Amino acid sequence: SNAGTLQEYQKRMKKLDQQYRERIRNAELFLQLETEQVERNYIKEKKAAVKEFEDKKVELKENLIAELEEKKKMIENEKLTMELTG
Amino acid sequence: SNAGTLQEYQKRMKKLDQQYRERIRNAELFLQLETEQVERNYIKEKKAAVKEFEDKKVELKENLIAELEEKKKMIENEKLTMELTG
Repeated sequence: SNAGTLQEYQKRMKKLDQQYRERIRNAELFLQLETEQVERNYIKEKKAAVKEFEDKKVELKENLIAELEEKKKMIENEKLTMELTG
Repeated sequence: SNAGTLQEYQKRMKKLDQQYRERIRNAELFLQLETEQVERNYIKEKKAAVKEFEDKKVELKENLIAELEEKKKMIENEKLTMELTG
């Protein structure tokens, strides 16, 4: 009489529960995948930091080599200027 | 003669190293803060899942109460129809 109505209700309650448990499960999985992405980003940033360090060190050394050659020339010009101006 | 140039260079090399170490340190800290945010998001989602479950269960039960009252009325109408149509 009400048997079918009560039956539908219990079916639907069980589905709500299934959906709740699946939503919680998906949250747990999403947490793990998000955490992995955060870890990847960390690895990427450290690689970028090492590359920056290495690139800047190259630039500093190449600039030093050029500066030592330049100071040589300036020194020569100063010798000339001193010869010219007694 | 080159002493000051070499001095500046060593100063700058030390600063590059300081900046590299700080960049790595900041990455480690950022990892921890990002990880905490991922954890907050997980907690938030589970709360939202519990609320959804509870809200849907209320709705299902309130609908059942209304449906049982409605079936009552339909049943009465069917009794009348049967009396009228022999």
